[PDB]
Amino acid sequence: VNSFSGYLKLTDNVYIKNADIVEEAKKVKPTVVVNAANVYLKHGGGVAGALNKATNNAMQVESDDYIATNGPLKVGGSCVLSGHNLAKHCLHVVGPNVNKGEDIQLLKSAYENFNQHEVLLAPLLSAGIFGADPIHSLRVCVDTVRTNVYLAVFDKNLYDKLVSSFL
Ligand SMILES: O=C(O)C[C@H](NC(=O)c1ncnc2[nH]ccc12)c1ccc(Cl)cc1
Repeated sequence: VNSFSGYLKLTDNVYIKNADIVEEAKKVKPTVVVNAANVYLKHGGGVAGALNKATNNAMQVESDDYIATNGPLKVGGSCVLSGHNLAKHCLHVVGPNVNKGEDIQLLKSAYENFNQHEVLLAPLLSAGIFGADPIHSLRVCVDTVRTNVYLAVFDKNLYDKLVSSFL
């Protein structure tokens, strides 16, 4: 039993809800919130910009130190950093950006990072400003993640389409 509330159950292990991931994190304080990161951990916009703003830029400060030490992530890769005021940990996951021409097959590799954590709050990877079809992202999620994932879909219109078309 966990504190996630109001989710629709898509599968044994995948759940979905129309919610702002920022507001959801402040309420649940999950062990792991997933960020829709880029390889540079530059959290300028999208989900990443929203999460970072909610941390008063502390996420960005920590991220800049991480990059200065370790260099950029790989597309499809991830790192665990602090969750600041939003969660215990933030799993920064880099899905491919279609608006950068990156291979959508890398989306499955990106979701595989979720399997290292028993429970996560997460967005649909590669959706939004990353350019991928969110219906495809939800499918890859369900077919790749085996741990318990609570998806927040910010757009109510997108949420209803994801649910109504979910196979
Ligand atoms: O679920 C959605 O609609 C799409 C989602 N976007 C957000 O979560 C979002 N975007 C902008 N401002 C925001 N403020 C609070 C949340 C939020 C998204 C998913 C993957 C990527 Cl790669 C990029 C964006």
